[PDB]
Amino acid sequence: KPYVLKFQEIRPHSEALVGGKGMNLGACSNIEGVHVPAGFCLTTEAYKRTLAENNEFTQLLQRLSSLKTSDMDAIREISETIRTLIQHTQIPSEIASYMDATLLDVGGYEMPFAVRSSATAESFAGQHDTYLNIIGKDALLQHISMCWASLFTERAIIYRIQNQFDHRKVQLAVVIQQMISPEASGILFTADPITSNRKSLSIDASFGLGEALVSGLVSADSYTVRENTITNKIIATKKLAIYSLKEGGTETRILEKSQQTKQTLTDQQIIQLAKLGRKIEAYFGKPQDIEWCLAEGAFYIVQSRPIT
Repeated sequence: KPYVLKFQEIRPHSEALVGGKGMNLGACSNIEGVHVPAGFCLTTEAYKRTLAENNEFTQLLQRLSSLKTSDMDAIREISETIRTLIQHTQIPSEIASYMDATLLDVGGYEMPFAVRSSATAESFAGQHDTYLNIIGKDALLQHISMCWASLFTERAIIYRIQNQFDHRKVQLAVVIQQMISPEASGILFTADPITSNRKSLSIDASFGLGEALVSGLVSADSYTVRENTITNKIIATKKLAIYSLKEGGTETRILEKSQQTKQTLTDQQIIQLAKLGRKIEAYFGKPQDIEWCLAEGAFYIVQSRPIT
């Protein structure tokens, strides 16, 4: 029914409606805290109401399942067309208004948002778009539309025919977070990722935005924690780190290099983030994949997954 939901407010099964990522985030929102970046979660019924329930589009969609994997030179143009259509389609005022509603508490288009595609299927399908540091309403009405549009790239349209997913059922729910500015960023596996064994928690940790480490453009320390003790640290030479431009976009800075070799997290912050990553582990029961960041001395959970 709803178009937007606030993370704390949402309950299971919000997955049908808010996607896997939004599901996990809301779930995270609950322990408290375990603070989670403020935001909301635009629902699949925006996709449905916006593109769901349209006519150039639906027949276009139909034209597609008259497809094959081997009609190549066509689904290219065709893809371009669906895509342009998703772009050239306005988001109704009402949905647009409900955004402003919940958004004006946290609040306003004051802060810059992260716009993350949020899949239903809790690989190469286009349900992973992340878009950073988007400022103001008009601009995220645009990216919201770009996330939806990603679903109809040739690669995503290839991957869906290959695994016989059907497009008429493709829905995309967009998660919007207000981004805070990081002292540090990182990942945390609550399980040796190679051997699958639990008792060693692994943290990665750099300066600047989290996306830059996840996307692997940047170097990062590597601490290991085993029942409340630091069993290993690896301080990396962090030459680069990425930050968000007030004007907009992101910039890649070169670190002072005195701090290039500064241990990112304090041994005490390390044990701190350890418990946190393991408090979170408790609730899901199974082992997690925790993007995080460190603002003002607070640890926020940006995402949580499960492994594999």
